Amino acid sequence: MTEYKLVVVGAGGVGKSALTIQLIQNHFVDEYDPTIEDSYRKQVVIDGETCLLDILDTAGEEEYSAMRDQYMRTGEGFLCVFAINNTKSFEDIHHYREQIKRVKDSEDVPMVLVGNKSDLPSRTVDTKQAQDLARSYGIPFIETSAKTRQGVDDAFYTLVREIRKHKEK
Ligand SMILES: Nc1nc2c(ncn2[C@@H]2O[C@H](COP(=O)(O)OP(=O)(O)CP(=O)(O)O)[C@@H](O)[C@H]2O)c(=O)[nH]1
Ligand SMILES: [Mg+2]
Repeated sequence: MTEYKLVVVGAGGVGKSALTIQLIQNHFVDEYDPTIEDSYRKQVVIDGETCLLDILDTAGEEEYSAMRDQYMRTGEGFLCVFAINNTKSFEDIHHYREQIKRVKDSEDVPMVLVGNKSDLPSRTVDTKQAQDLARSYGIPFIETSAKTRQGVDDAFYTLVREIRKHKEK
């Protein structure tokens, strides 16, 4: 009944779609399918409010288009996703944050840093590295596994709460 527009961004391969599908389907999509839907709706009660989440699951490597920016500009909050076994994707968070600041023309956009694939061994990005980056940005850091669902609902609900901290809903 209250709509929240959420946008999921991050490098190609970090699990943006798998995260969204876990929230939507309670299932782990184990293969890469480039034709998967990118626009989802999820109705859930968060702190006693009935929330209709309108989720845009973006393409990580899509190049500039006015249309791409226009779709992102509708977002009220952003999940910025890297994978904990993908150092480049972690470093690339700088690019996605700058992109969001530009598209929204704002330094205070609701945002959660998400470190996905926590089910995997020998991670290459330590939790303390991610905590430090999120601290530098003034945003929460949440670790997730789209495979097990660990942290997935936390990431989306925390983003909803970050939006409420920024604007009346
Ligand atoms: N072990 C594990 N694998 C995952 C996890 N999340 C996604 N993957 C796997 O990573 C690969 C890429 O997942 P996908 O969700 O398509 O990534 P994406 O970020 O949406 C790719 P694009 O930006 O091109 O749309 C898939 O093989 C998928 O199953 C995870 O939490 N754990
Ligand atoms: Mg995807």
